[PDB]
Amino acid sequence: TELTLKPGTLTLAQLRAIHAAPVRLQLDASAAPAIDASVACVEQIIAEDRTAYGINTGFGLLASTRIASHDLENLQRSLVLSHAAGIGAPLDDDLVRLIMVLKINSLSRGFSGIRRKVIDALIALVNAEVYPHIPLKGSVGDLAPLAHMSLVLLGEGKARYKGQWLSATEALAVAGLEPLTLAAKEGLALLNGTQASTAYALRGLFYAEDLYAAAIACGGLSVEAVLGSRSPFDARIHEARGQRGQIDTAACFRDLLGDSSEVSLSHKNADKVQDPYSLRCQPQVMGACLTQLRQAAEVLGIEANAVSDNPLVFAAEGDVISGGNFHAEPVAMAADNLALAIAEIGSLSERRISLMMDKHMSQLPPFLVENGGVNSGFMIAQVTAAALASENKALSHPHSVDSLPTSANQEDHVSMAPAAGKRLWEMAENTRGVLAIEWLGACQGLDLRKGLKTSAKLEKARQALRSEVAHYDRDRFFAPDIEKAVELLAKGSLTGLLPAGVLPSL
Amino acid sequence: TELTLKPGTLTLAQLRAIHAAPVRLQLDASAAPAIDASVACVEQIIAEDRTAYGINTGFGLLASTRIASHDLENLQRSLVLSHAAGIGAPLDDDLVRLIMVLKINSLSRGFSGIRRKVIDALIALVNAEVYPHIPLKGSVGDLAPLAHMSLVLLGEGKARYKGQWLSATEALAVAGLEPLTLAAKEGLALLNGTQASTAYALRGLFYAEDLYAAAIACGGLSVEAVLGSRSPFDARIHEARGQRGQIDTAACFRDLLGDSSEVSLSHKNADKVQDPYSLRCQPQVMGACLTQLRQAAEVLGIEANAVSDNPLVFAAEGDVISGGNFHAEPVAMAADNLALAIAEIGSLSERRISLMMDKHMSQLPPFLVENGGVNSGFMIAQVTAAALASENKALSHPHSVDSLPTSANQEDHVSMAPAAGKRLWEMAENTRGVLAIEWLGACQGLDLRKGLKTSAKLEKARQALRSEVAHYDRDRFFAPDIEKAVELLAKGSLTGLLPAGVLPSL
Amino acid sequence: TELTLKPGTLTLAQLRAIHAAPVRLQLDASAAPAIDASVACVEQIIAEDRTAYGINTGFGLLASTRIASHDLENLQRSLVLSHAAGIGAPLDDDLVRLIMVLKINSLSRGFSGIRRKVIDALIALVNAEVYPHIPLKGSVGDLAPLAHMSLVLLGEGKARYKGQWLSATEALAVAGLEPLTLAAKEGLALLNGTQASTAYALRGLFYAEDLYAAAIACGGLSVEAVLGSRSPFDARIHEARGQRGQIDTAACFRDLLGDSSEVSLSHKNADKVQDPYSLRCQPQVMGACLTQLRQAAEVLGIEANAVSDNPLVFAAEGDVISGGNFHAEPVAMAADNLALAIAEIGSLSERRISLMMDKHMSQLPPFLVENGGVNSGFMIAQVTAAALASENKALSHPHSVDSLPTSANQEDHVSMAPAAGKRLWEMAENTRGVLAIEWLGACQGLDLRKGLKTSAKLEKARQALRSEVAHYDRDRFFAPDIEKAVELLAKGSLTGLLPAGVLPSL
Amino acid sequence: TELTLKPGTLTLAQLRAIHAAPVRLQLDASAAPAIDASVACVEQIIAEDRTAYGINTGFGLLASTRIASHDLENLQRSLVLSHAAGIGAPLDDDLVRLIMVLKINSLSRGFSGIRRKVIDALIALVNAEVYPHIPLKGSVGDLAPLAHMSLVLLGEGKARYKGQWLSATEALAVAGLEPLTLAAKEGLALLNGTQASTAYALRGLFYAEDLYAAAIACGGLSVEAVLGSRSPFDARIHEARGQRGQIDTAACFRDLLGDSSEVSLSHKNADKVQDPYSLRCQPQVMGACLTQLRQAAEVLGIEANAVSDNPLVFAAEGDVISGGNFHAEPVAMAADNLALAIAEIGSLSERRISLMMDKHMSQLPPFLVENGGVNSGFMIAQVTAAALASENKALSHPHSVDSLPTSANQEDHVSMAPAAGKRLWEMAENTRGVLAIEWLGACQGLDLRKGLKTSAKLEKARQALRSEVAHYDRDRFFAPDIEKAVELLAKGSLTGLLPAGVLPSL
Repeated sequence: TELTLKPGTLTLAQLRAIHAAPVRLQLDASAAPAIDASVACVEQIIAEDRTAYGINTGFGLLASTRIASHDLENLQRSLVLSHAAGIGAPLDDDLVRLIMVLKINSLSRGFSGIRRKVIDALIALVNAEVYPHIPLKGSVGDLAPLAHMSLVLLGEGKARYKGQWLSATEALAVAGLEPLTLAAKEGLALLNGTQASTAYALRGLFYAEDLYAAAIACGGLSVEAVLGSRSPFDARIHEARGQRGQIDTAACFRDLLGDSSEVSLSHKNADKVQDPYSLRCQPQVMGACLTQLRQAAEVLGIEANAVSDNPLVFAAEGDVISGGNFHAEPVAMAADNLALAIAEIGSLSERRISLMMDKHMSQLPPFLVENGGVNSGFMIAQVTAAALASENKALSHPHSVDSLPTSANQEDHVSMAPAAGKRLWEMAENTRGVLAIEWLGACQGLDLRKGLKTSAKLEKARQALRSEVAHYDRDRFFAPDIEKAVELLAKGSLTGLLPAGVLPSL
Repeated sequence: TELTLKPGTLTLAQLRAIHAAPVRLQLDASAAPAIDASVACVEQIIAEDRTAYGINTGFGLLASTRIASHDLENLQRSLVLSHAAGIGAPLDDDLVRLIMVLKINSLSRGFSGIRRKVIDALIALVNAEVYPHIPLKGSVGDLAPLAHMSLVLLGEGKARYKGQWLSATEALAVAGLEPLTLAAKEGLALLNGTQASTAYALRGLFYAEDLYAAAIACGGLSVEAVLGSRSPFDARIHEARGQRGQIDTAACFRDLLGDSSEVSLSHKNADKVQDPYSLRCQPQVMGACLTQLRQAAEVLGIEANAVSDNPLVFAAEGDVISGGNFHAEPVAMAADNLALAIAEIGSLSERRISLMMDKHMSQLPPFLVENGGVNSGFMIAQVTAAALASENKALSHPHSVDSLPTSANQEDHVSMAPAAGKRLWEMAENTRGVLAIEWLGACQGLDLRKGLKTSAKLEKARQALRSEVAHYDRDRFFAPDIEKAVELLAKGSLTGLLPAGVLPSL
Repeated sequence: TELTLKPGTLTLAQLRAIHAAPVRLQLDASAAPAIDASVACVEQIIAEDRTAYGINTGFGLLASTRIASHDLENLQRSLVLSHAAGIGAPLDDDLVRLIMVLKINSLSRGFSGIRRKVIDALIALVNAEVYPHIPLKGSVGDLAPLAHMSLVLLGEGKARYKGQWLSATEALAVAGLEPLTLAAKEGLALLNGTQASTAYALRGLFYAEDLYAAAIACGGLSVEAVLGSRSPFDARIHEARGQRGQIDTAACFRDLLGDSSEVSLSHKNADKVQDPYSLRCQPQVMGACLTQLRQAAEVLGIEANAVSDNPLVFAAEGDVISGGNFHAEPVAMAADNLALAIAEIGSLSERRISLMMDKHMSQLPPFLVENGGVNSGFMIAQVTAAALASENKALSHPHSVDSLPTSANQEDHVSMAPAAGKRLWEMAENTRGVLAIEWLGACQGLDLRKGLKTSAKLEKARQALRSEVAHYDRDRFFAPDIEKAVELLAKGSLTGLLPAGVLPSL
Repeated sequence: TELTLKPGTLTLAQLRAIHAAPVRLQLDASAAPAIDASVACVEQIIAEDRTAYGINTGFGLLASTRIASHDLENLQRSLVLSHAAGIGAPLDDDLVRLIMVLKINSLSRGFSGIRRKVIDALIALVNAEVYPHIPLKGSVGDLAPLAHMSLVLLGEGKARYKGQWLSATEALAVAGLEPLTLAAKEGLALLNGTQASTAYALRGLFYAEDLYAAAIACGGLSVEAVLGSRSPFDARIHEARGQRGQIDTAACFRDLLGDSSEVSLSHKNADKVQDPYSLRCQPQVMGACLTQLRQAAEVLGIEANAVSDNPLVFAAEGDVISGGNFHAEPVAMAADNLALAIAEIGSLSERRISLMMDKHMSQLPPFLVENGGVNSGFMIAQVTAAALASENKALSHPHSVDSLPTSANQEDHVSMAPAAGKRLWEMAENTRGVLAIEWLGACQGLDLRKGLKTSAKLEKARQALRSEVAHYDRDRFFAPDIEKAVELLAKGSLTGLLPAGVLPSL
């Protein structure tokens, strides 16, 4: 890995890679002109004794007053310290890296007036695997989170290295840096932004994609377990509807299931009964989810590359303009859009689990266990799946419709983006456990169809679980199988089965 | 108006026209081949004594049993009668027409196996302005609504004509029809569909567009009232973010405000203070809303043209396949997506109203009235605006995450689309009243800037309200001005000001 | 009816009577002392040239300035006119009466400083059946609603009489009144209050009680239809839990079902299978609902008698104190508490309906119809019941957790009580339709148990529906039976069956 | 501590003690009769070869079949193992103890048929401070949680001791136990119950009480900081309303503030301006919260002592009856009721924080810092408070209105109680941080009133924070003060100030 960054061109695949593992990045040569021209425009401003809100002024009373250079540098440090008023648990290192890399990418577009050196410090922190402490709560949509992150560049706050908390000065030394002093506009350029919000929603995107991919394999498996039909996936149906999310989704089911399989060939007349909607309506429901997560990816993919601070410096014209790109509204809706998709992927999955337990519909023993008079089988695991799916209805309440006036009514409408994306992580754990249980149930039920095989990709799916979780013979401690199946899903065991070019970042 | 329908090609503008006023439609010649081939494929099935679920069978126990022709026609009538189990208030005629026209358009794509004659009956009901009674509630996403609608073709139920309820037989006679008898597959082809759901969400789309257009004019007016800046609308800002909803939105503000105006020219140094986010962040917030309503339009625009019944007939291959296009999931999410946009358009608008009341920020007398020691001015109208905006937070809870298993667990996952789109109408009345109050306040405040004028399009906006509502001199009954401003907005007084090609159906 | 009001002593039964039908009221003799002493304390204040916020001052700038008497009367009229800035549909006359009677009751406690004459005008409007126009929306918790109501006392606004809108002057003449002029403190005493909020929540209470009573009869009927057990209602179970709502609820089931019935006696060994939770858990679920509606009644019963305006006059000490009894917080929570109860009464009822449709559990034909291969029976009516129950989940989102700062941040936290209670009316229509459908289904299913009878009170329940809705023989238009059953429930057909002293206002 | 338990008599104070710290308990002598009579009734059943669902039968097919004794013991073990299908993070030891003690208390009422020995094993696990591993998720309202807990009695699963995970056999050895074998009915008696649900809601109760008590001190402090009035707390106001929550609340403010203080005495004419509702309406809002948490305590206080398993054994009559006390509905509503109270305590607190930042209302420097042109003071800490308060609106969506049919539709309506109470913990952290920030702000602002003191109890409140957090002189890292104030609140620093007999468990 050696990313050579052309600022404002990060793709969603690049973003998923960054979220997933360490990165080694360097600024492309072409980003230097604009970055340094932005600094020179700020320096010409101060050189000429001109005033510019957000560049060489103070705030509140002194908003149009040209604070002396002598203490315009101490203002930079006061902003960072006073703004780091975040609260709650620390962000994990992967999320701290994604935020750092997004701040670098926005600042490197050269519209923010910050020295190249300061951007290089964030890059060296990234390259050394030195991750500032960022608390989870605080932003209303990302001063607090970005200030905490910036504290390390001043030699304050603290940082994580090889899983341990180092002092900012040792942490900086790990990266081969020494405490920095900030210049005019650099405080606002590091503190104003939508990176924390975007990173949180991007994590939500990534999980929703992982869960989509897993649902198509789990769903394909359950279709087979209960001797369901392939007819509902026919392209002609989906083409007649015209929904693109749905067309692609059915195409995924077809790829994974194939025209037929040993199991399916074994049901002479498959047509005899209609499949219930948890199976038959998979392309329509999972299709709606696909569209939702695609609509959200497009907004989040652009946000990742956005110049989100304020005021902005347009050095080509000499203008410094105060706007509002820090308002993370589109990110908050993108996140509330993903909540719907994660919740519904989970709901459809719980209903497939419930059908598999029902002997009037499954064509399988009650609760998937032989000798059900004395064993309970999957009975309580289904209960667990219902618990998790239900939690997601309340969790899907939108955060994007709430706002409270802050900063004495000057900040009178805010996004609440951060709370929007963070709640997706928990929604994704909820749907992750539902899918885990479905995976186990479909595998158990196919197993009961003694000796028969499903398609080539679904068999790989059965084999990945069977490598860790044995067929359920008689009652035993059930927890540990669920745990093991959840962990497998979280590692991307089923992601690879989905065909290419379907999900935004894959 | 004489729409010559090429089935499956209705544009969103065509849909808005249909929702808005009466229509005169006829099938284009090119739609006859497929429509009649679909019937002939059904007739060949019955001719050859072959069985086909949903064509010549019964249900439940007889699902694979070839019910005798002799009573396969009485099954059509039993479906319609037993399925019309809707409840609540009657749909207004505009919505009944939109549903009728969508059913015609889907059936006319020729994949549903229904006689051309039956489609022509719906067209003659449309052309005569004869609107079946459809109750509001019942569908979980649209058997009930579509059955009630179809009752009139059998000479049952009732219909509205020139605002009066006529019996189905007189109503049919108004259209020059006589009670019809339905053939194999026609019951399911009229009853299975997503038209009620799509029509409800389309009404929601249309209102959200009307409110977007009104917010840009109201917002432009409030910017002027409080001597706000034009700087936040600069294209360079919005281009640096890259959000398309936001770019277009700022472009709309620029078009309406212009480079400057008499009022704005009168504030020598405008820059002195920063504008609060309710004004300055308008492109970012209203931009996020624009994207949301665009994402929703794309799904709803395709749904309008979708073949949504079941089973589907593919006469080119001779196949009749059972799928699930009746599952209105994508429509339910599209509607929950619009709820966010309507709510946030209202929230941003209430905050602009609150700023206008605040003498520390407005640069206008307290509560916009001269001699505020004895008059209360707009003080309680703001209260009313807060009431309405707040109602929208709860109203935006998603319906798309809920489902209940129906029909003995065969219909084990449903959309809840109908409840999703219907709640948007009330959300839109809530935001409509907020905007009305803002419009009044911005006009009142500009009025207090004695003799000065805003831009050419905003002045047209002031003049439309001033044609109905006088400047507020001293306290008087406040209700009636709000009423009059709401009605003006509902008639599209401000829609025309927005530039071309911005909103999906405009 | 001739209520002789002892102010602040209205019982919940008295409140239900007032909501239900016209009233003829008069002030008891004992309420004159305090009412007139309150006026005399205000008059002594003005007599002595003393200042008192809310009595003889102005507002805003003049808050501590003793506005001249000469125009302290014109201030009363300006408050009413400017405060009537309500919006939306008119309240129906029953709700207008409940509000009027609550305003009378609070003012008549003699702490508000308003003339006896003015209170008598509201009483004469009540006695003549002259109901001011009050718009639905506006209050954030009740200036707008109470101002609109008070407009008629000044000879402004409009009023309903014998179902027609009369001008305020004719309306006043119907009551034998002539336009009034208001004195110091009377504007605030009529406009400040929590009556609109309390009346709306009280309507919600009353409906939730009506639905509770109907659910116990419907539930008893469904127990019988599917040959369920009486064992779950045993007192010993409920006593061992200790929940009072649950004890009383089971006691209601026992009263209605009896020890046994002909139907139940016909199942030799009833014990063979366990009853599903929709039946067996009725005392626990309906019990939780009973407690919720009891907790809410206690807060609302006290609110009805509360002195809710501001400032308050304590004539015994000579003090006039500014407080905040107008904040309707407890009413907003009481209403969000009732939402839970109405929603869950509906949910449990939809699940009983779903069991009755399921031939594996009902011990009744599929979808309750004989010859189900060609008839659909209750299949779509269940669908309708699911629609309505689902709408209630979103509807139960609390309004009491939202607030927006109004009146330039002086009114910085409000209740949102009005939106809280109003949404209960729609929730109650939703659960009312669910119960209607259950009632029909239980009756249809018992009917299929040829010749057998249920207990004496449940048979009365079957007979009330059978007086309007015939047994379902073969498919027919289903709508009209639902309509007829809903109307019967709304008229209190089943209320009388419940035993005495169970529900708060009954 | 040596609790001598009289089963079914635990008070809410006793419950708070148990949640807070280790316990040493023993069964009172009087609980032996009923506990052993319950066992003897089960033993007589089996002795006589009689059948009894839930005592000596199997399930599913064998529900009325008298499974042989020889393997009716292996059925006990299969239930525990197969039922422990919980997921997510481990409960902390305090919550594991509260659940264990509630299971002991319900079983010890002697209606569940379980041997005394088995109850004594749970007591010895409690006395040794040996806490079974219980996963957080799984129950829909508490098989999973209670099974995981019971695994340790069989020598399976795992347990925590002195903060370390021990194997069940070592853990049992720590308590002086050896793996147990379960008898007829003991599996259901340990697994069926509402203890997990009740314990989770009780934790929520306890936190809401702690936050109530802290809000009254924080609120009293903020009243003083901004030179607010004591008039709104006058008893006469609250008595005239009649709301008990509100009366008690105002009585708490009076106790803490006193008739006056040095600070308050320093504002000659206090009356000059009205206090905003965040202060003046404290008794009405905090009063509504008090009532809510009292309504919830009463249901939860009874649930703690409830016999919640199934079937129940009534040895006095010889009857074993199947009911539904395991349905945790009342607990789910009690928890959704507490969500409203925690959210609104937070909202009112954020609005007091916002007033303190506003120089037009505070009578304190902008953002509570001297020399605000170059320092930001509390500006971003307020932002953090808004973030947390907003998160609570969505979090307050009710879980009690959701349900999904489990166990093949026999468990067709469930509570969702567990998700209801668990979300309160996070709501409480949100409001805990809001209050922390208010505490800091009120203290900072009082500090700016150079040399002056507030009342005797509020000064203790200032002194507890000042022992850990210094006055804010100039900008510095803000995070750490918030952290330190939150921790102080969580330790009950302010709880002791509230007067006696106000909150249910205090």
